[PDB]
Amino acid sequence: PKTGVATSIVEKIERAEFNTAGRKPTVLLRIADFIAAMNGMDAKQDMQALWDAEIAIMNGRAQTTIISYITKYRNAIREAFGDDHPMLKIATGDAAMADEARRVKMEKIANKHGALITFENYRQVLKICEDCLKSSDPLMIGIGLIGMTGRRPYEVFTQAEFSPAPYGKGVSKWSILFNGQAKTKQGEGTKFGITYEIPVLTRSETVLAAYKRLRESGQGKLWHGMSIDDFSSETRLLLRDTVFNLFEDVWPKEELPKPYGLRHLYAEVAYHNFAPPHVTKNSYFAAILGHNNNDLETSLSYMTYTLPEDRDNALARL
Amino acid sequence: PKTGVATSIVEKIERAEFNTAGRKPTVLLRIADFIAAMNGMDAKQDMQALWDAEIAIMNGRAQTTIISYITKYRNAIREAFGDDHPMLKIATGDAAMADEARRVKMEKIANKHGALITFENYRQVLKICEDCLKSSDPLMIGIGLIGMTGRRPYEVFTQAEFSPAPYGKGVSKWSILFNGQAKTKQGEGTKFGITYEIPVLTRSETVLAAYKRLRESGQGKLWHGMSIDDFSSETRLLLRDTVFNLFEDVWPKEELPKPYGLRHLYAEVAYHNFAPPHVTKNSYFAAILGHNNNDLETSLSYMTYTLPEDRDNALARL
DNA sequence: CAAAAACAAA
DNA sequence: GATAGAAG
DNA sequence: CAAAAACAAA
DNA sequence: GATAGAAG
Repeated sequence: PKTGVATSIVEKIERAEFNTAGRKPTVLLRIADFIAAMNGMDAKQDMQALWDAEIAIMNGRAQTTIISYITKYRNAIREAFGDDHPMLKIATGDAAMADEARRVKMEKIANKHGALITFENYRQVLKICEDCLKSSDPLMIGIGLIGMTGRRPYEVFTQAEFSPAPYGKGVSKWSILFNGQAKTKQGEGTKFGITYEIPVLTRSETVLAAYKRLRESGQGKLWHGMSIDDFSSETRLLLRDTVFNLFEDVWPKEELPKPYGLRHLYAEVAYHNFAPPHVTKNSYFAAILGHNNNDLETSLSYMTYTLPEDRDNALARL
Repeated sequence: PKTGVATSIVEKIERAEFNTAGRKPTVLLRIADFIAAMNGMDAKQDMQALWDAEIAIMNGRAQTTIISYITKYRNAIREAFGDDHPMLKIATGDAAMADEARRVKMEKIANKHGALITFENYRQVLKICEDCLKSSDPLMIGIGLIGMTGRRPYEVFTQAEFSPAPYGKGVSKWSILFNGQAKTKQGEGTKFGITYEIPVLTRSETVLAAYKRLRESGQGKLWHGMSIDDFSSETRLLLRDTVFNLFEDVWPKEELPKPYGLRHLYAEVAYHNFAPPHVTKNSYFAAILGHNNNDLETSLSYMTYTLPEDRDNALARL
C-alpha cells in the first residue's frame, strides 16, 4: 500500500517523551519522520529522493553503524507498509560498501585464527560460572548458564527451554535439551522452533534446577518473553558491568571479559571434552551452537581461544 | 573489437584432425563455430541469440559440466576478442543455477565434516610414498612428492620449485621452500609468484634430491612447463591408474585412492605433527596449501579424514 | 555542585 | 536480501 | 575379430 | 566474475 504507521517506533518515541533523563531519540525521530513522508508516495524517483537524503544525514557515522541503521529503517518500512513495498528495493546500502564490509570481517577472523588467545585460567572461569549457578541473584545464575550451556544472553534470560536429555534408558548427565534458538527464522535446515541436545559443563541436574530458579525469580518472570530492545534496555549494561567485575582477574590479558566470551569458551571446552571422533571442530561447533544445516561458515567466528593443555601438547613436539 | 580468432582452440581442432583414434572434438567444434559467428557482430540482441542457442545445445549435460563448458566459451571469447567484449556480459550461467550449485557444495562438505573417514592405514600410505621417492620411474617419484609435500599433481609434475628452507643458521629438515602455486592469479594476498615454506613428511634432503631427479629425467624435462590440457592428455589417466593400483590395498574402504587424496591426507598429517599451538586447523591448512590471505573458507574442503590416533583419543573419553 | 538512546561491532 | 558491546 | 576428447566433479 | 576425475 501507500499508507500505514510503524507502530513500534512511535511507541518508543512516545515513552521517550517523559523519561527523567537520557539523550534525545533523534534517530527513531528520523525514522518516524521518514515513514510519515512515505505516506501517499507512489513515485519511485521521489522514494529515491527521500532515501538519498536519509543516507546523506548518516554521513560521518561508522560503516557498521550505518548498516545497522539501514536495517532499522527497513524493518520500519516493512512494518508500516508490508513486505511488498518498492522502497525496500531502494532503502539499502551500496554494493561496494558491503563488499568492503565482507573483506573486513574475513580479515578480522583470519587474524584470530592465526593468533589464538591462550585461555590460561579457563577452569577458574568455569568454576566461577558453576558457583553463580548457586547465587540467589538471578542475574548471577544467568551468567552461570551462559558459561555452562553456551546459550546467548538473550536466550538464557528471556526464552530458553531446558529439558533433561534421555541417555539410553535413563537421563543424560552431560547434556540437556534446549529450545528457543534466537537469530533464526523459520525454514528448512534451521533450529528455530527446534528442541535439540547441547552438552553442558556440569551436572545436567544442577543446571536444570538453576534454570528453574531463574525462571521463577521475580526478575526472571519479568525477563521472560522480553523483545530484544527491552532486554537490552533492562539488562545489558548491568550484565556487562557484572561480568567485567566478576572475571576481570582471570580473563586472558589479551581482551576484556564479555558475556559472549562465555559462549566462545563454551564451544571450545565442549569440543575438547565431548567431541566424537568422526566430526570436525567446525562441524561440532555449528552443531552445539544451533547453526543452520550445512552452515559451517559461522563456526569460524567462535574459534577464539586455545586451552593451555592443547598449547602444552603442541609444544610437546620439540 | 569485432574480430579475432581463438588460436588455442583452433590449434587443438587441427591436431585432432589426424589422430589414429579418439572421439570427435565436437565441443571444441561448437566453440570454434560460435567464435566465427561472433565476427562482425555489433548488436547485443544477436549476441544474445547466439549464446542462447549455445545454451540450448548443452541441455542434457550435468550442471557441473555445463558450467565448465561455459568457462571454455568465455576464455575463448576473451582470447579472440579481448576482455572488453560485451559477449562476456551475456555468456554466463543463470543465477538460480549458480545459487543451487553453491547449495550443493555446502551440503557435500557439511556432510564430510560430519562423517570423517578414518584413515586406518595412513602410515603405510606415507611409507609407500617415501619409497616411490626412490623409484627410477619419474611418475613414481611424482606420486611420492604429492604424498610427501602436498603439492597438486600439476604442481609436482610441471612447475614446482623446491628450495631448501633455512632453519636458523642451518637448514630445515622438516620443511622446504616451494614456488609455482597453481590456481592463483596475481594479486594482493595471493601465493602466485610467491616462494613460501611448507612442511614435508620426510627428510627435506630426500625430497629435494628426488625432485632433482624427476626434474632431470627425460619425461620430467618434457613435463616441465606443460599447460594443463597438455599435462592432462599426457599423464592423467596413467597417474590415476598407477595410484589406484598402488594404494588400492591400504586406502580407507570408504573411497577409492586418488592423487588428490594425497594432498588431503598431507594436510591432515602435517597439521597433526607440526601445527603450532596458536593457530587453528583451518588457518594451518590455508597456510600450508597456499590459499589466499584471509581465505579460510577453502580449508574446509580438505577436512576429509581423521587419523586412527586422534580417533582412539576421542574414544579415550568413556 | 555530578543516573538514565545514540553509536558501533555472528 | 542485507538481519538480529555521548534531565534537588 | 577388440588403444587413444567428451563428460563431470577447490 | 564465474575459473582452473563414451580409428591390421
